[PDB]
Amino acid sequence: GYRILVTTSRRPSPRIRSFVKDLSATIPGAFRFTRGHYSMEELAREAIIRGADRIVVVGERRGNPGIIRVYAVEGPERPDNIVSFIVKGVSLSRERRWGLPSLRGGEVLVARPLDSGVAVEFADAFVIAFHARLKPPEAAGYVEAVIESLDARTVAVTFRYGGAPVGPMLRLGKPAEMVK
Repeated sequence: GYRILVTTSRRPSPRIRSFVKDLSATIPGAFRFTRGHYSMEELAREAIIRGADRIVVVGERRGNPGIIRVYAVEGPERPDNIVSFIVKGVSLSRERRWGLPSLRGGEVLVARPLDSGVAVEFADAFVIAFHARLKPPEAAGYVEAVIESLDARTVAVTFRYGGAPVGPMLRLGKPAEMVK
């Protein structure tokens, strides 16, 4: 499977849950999952059962989403952290006054860097983390993750679908080692 299980750190604050719902409704193949008391090893099992080979865990920073750690699911064992993003800030679709993509299943995510700066590295990270493609499909539908460099270690990410912005807008930063 190639779906993406999106969850939170344990006992998430309200905004973390809201963000996960917004993000999961925007990225093709992603779905929100309640963390409960599951260990990372247990999340791997729940991912397999649901045909997902990626686990995304949104951590907090004083009540706000503060980090996104992505894990690859290869077996029932504890999953490896393959990519991580620092969440500097986020605005939910509800706050940006726009909607969510009307998906039907089968759509793909395309990562598009707007400049040759650090946005290129983040685009590569999206390919690894969310199975995004750098090259758009010729006919199939797709959600576009537009990535712009704000500084040497930070980017702004805006998702687009059907010629319009959708989902949460993110400001992401590189951790010590984004792709390990």
